[PDB]
Amino acid sequence: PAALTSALIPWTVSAKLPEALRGQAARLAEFTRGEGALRPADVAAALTRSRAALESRGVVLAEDREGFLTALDALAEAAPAAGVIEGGTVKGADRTVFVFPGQGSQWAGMAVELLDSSPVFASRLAECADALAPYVDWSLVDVLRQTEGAPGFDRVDVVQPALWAVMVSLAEVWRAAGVAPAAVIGHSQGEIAAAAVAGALSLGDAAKVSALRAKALLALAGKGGMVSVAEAADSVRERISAWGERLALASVNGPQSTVVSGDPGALDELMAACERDGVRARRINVDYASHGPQVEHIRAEVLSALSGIAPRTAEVPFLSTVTGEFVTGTDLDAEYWYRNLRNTVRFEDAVRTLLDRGHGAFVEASAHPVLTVGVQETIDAVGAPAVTQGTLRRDEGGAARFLTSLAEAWTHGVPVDWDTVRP
Repeated sequence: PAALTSALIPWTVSAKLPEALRGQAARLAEFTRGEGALRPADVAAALTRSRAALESRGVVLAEDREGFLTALDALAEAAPAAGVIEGGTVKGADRTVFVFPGQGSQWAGMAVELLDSSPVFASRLAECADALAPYVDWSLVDVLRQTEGAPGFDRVDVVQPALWAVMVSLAEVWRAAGVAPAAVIGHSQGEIAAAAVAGALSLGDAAKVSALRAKALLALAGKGGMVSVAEAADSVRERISAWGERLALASVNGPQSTVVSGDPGALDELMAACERDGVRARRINVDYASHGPQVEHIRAEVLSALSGIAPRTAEVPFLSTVTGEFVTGTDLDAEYWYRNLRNTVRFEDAVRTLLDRGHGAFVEASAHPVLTVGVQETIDAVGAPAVTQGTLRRDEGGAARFLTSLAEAWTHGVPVDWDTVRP
């Protein structure tokens, strides 16, 4: 099965330097100008295969001759345009980290266009739907589409497993396209998708954790919230200390980027306090306070719902944002999944760990990028040569956006296999 199948076709070029790259673009443009009956699949073939690509890289995506012309002329002039991607390779980019976020990446119609342009997506997502089916009464594809008849994303027991299934399925497209993860990292619920991709849970077990943990959370909905605070974790911890159990440090996403959870009234006064200090604080659109004391109320339920899972050794390294260490995978039992919900998400710490181990590329396997800013903030503060990128975006959930994500990656030295993308 193809990773993607699209009318948008990629042509790849590379050189030893930017300036020579731009020359290759012009040569290619000269060739297409005189071509006439151009066969763009033939050209793409010819550009890739055996040839090993150089450090400075470019991709143009287009459906026809005229589209290739517009894109190549822009590439050759360093002008920016749709379907033009350019970049240079990054040390350690082939040790690519997959990132699985939590909440916030959903949108009506997310990835549903891919169903048609990706056999690998469609079949992994159908497996996710089978895995979920003992646990849920709604239809996965109908919820993704938000068809009349399906429940909405305003239910935590709907949105969380739908996102789980999307992220598990997007990751497998990256894999089918030749991008094997060197490690996975997850953010809250995202760890559940990460565990499934890494092989530390079966798909059935990961679906159960996703669905049944989300149901337990129903008891917290409407009783709390979260706010982002653009302040370092240490300062935030000191600041919220005054409120006690009414607030909690829910996530540390970057050196100046944290999320605080807790009771609605406490969150209002936290924001006012931040504002007083010139610190940007913003209310996130969720109505539960996870990663804090409220979660104690569903502990026994979570522990009991998930007593039967069978975690097992992970085939892809899994760096816990709960413990801040790589795990074997056999430790991802009910108590782990409770801890994940109860405790601070140490996202920045994990990223720093991976950066120090020389990983050069981070890929968010999501429907919309929500952690790409926080990865970039930690990359910048460390000064590492590494890149971060997403997969899809809101209102762009098909092969067009995915191909352009693969292109960005490839330009940075992520080892995309262009054969896997078919006309």
